[PDB]
Amino acid sequence: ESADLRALAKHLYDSYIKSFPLTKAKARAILTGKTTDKSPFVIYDMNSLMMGEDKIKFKHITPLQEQSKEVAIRIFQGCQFRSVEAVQEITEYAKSIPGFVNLDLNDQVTLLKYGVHEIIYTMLASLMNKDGVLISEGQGFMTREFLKSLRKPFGDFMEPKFEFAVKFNALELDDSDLAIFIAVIILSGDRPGLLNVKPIEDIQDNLLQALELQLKLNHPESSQLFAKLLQKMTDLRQIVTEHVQLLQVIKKTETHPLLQEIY
Amino acid sequence: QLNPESADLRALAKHLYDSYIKSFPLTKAKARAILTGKTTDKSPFVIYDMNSLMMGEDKIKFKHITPLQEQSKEVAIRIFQGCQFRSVEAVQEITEYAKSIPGFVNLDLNDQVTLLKYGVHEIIYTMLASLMNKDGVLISEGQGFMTREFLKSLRKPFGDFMEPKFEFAVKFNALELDDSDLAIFIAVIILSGDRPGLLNVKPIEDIQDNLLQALELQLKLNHPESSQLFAKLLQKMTDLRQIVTEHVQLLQVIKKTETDMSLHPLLQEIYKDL
Ligand SMILES: *C(/C=C\C/C=C\C/C=C\CCCC(=O)O)=C\C(=O)CCCCC
Ligand SMILES: *C(/C=C\C/C=C\C/C=C\CCCC(=O)O)=C\C(=O)CCCCC
Repeated sequence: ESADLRALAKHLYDSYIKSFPLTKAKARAILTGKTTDKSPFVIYDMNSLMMGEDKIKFKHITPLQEQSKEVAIRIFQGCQFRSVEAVQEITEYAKSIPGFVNLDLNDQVTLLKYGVHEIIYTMLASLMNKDGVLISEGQGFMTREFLKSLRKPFGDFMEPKFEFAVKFNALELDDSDLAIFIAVIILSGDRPGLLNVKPIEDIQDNLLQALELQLKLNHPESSQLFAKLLQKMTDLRQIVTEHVQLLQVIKKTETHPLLQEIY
Repeated sequence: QLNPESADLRALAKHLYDSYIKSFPLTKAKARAILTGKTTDKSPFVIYDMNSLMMGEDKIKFKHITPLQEQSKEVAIRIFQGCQFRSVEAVQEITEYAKSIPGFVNLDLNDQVTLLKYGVHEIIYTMLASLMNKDGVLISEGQGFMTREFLKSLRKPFGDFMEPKFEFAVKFNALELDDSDLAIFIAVIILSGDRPGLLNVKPIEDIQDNLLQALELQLKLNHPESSQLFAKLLQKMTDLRQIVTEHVQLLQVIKKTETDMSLHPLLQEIYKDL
């Protein structure tokens, strides 16, 4: 079956690329410099952001003129809108995972409900380095020091991620690897309220086998990578529950009803 | 078949399984024999209520596991006090165990302490699974058995300390692990590398890297028909962190509701900044 574990890896990879525009391969090229030629607009401070508004014109999120006056908030609000796009990108990838659409409908919903955050932060790592994060289709780059530079909880929000991203990218995984890995996270059998755990585990098991092989063939060198990677799943839960803490803590900062409802 | 390389990992597994038995009086194998009734001499006194509770000291010898205290208006607290001191003991044991882990004492003195600082709880709840079943847990070295229900009816705060534990025991006990698997597993947990403060990480990782190898071989060798038990086992680590944290949160409250309740210094030197 070690040609069945290599077919499923490929399919996932091929789907991973068909559902996600900005890839680890890409994002990584940008960040550094390596043959690209069109540098990103660096948001490093106030005039940077405001100029970034009509440059990368990330006025997809920025509009809804009932803001503009509250930097820290228009930024976090930005992540909101962005994360929502990702979620649709994730759902689509989900349906690519063999067996996923065959499960009970409620379970797919539940699996996705409890997995997006973990999947968002994992990929968010591909788009950041020790000094900053890539924004809007990788057009820009929002420095890291500028994010702490935000007042209330708005400067503790991203910093945790940075610490995670650092440990995560240290694994030096690529898109081939992350595709399968993302699949594993989704097929989590301990999501509360599931209905039929057996099918899901059977799938995650097939995924775990595929992910192990992927790691061996792709990183003969790196020992027990498989293990080190599964362990990071712990860091995601924490990063997440924690992130979801501020979401509450930060309900004390005056912040259309349609839009709220869209989130 | 068996090769040079793999042979090194077998000696390692056997070395640790051997240190583990020598550091823990109540192995899982014994706990199970006690629990699954395969005995007429290993039967524990069951506690599911105050009367049973009262009878308890009147059977399951209690040299005051809940030291210095003829009593205390609350059983819930008297229990808590026992539970506390017991943990104090498990730390001591886990500690004797650690020292025997190849390379562990050869590390920076401070790191050794940070590994233990965080490793203790995670390890304590793993071992605590061994003493449980959906219905309760063993106490006093297997001599007694306190039901899940009793514990769950204790009182406002305290009636919330064990549930999360039973929660994990049921799922974890499902992997069907035995003492020899747990010894290597308990060893991996200690040799993390991402513990808050670890001055020198790398060396800690070369050790773990190896323990994982032992665990991987051990598991396959001991569960041939158990698909990805290795990975399924590693994921359970994420379950442990939550238990731990859920616990700390828990203590904190107690520290205000009951200003008369004391905590072991050692136990506090763990929690302080967790
Ligand atoms: C946003 C905060 C958390 C993560 C939310 C969304 C990230 C979404 C997708 C990751 C990339 C997936 C891919 O490459 O396809 C942090 C920010 O990025 C800052 C938002 C700034 C917007 C103005
Ligand atoms: C402690 C959980 C239960 C303790 C129950 C009753 C305590 C009363 C007497 C104990 C007798 C001594 C003995 O049990 O040997 C849960 C924890 O917080 C972690 C403890 C882990 C135990 C290994």
